[PDB]
Amino acid sequence: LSDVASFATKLKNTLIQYHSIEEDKWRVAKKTKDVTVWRKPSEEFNGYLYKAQGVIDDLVYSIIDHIRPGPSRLDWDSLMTSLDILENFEENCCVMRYTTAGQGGISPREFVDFSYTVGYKEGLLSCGISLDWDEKRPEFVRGYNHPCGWFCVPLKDNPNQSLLTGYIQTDLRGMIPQSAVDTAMASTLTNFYGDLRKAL
Repeated sequence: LSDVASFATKLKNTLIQYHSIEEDKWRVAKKTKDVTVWRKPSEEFNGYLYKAQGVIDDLVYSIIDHIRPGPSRLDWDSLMTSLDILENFEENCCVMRYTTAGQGGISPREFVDFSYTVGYKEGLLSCGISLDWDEKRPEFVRGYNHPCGWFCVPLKDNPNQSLLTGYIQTDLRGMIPQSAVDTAMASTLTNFYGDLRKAL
């Protein structure tokens, strides 16, 4: 990165734009009794942007501390098998690398992502996007995260709880039926909420 501030500002604004997309652009992909996942075509690659929403029985600052790159995230997130900080820019901005266990016959991926955590209304946004990175490790497929992130705000009807909204936009690469991508993305999102709720 040549200009970290400009990059972070563009990423944050992209996520705020996603959070403004109207409901007729979304199609339901998976619905459980306390998480919903929607999908729409991505403007960033040949695949899809996913949105997840669900309530968390905690307040915003501790939730985002659990989600942002750090030891807590690696501990409770069952799909994540490693987490490294590659470069720090500020207290709230870094480049990190994380790896995922395989699922649905898709082999382990690694992602090298810019990460940025910032205030948003009465809550917080933790957003990310993949970056170019030289360390090529044959043990992992380098997947690519297009703009993604987590909004966490007080639940409008009960602010002792929080509303957690996620956007994920991952290119897993390789030959994978979109059905298996769909299942992986929706299962990853619902297990994310499940694991986070149990961590708190």
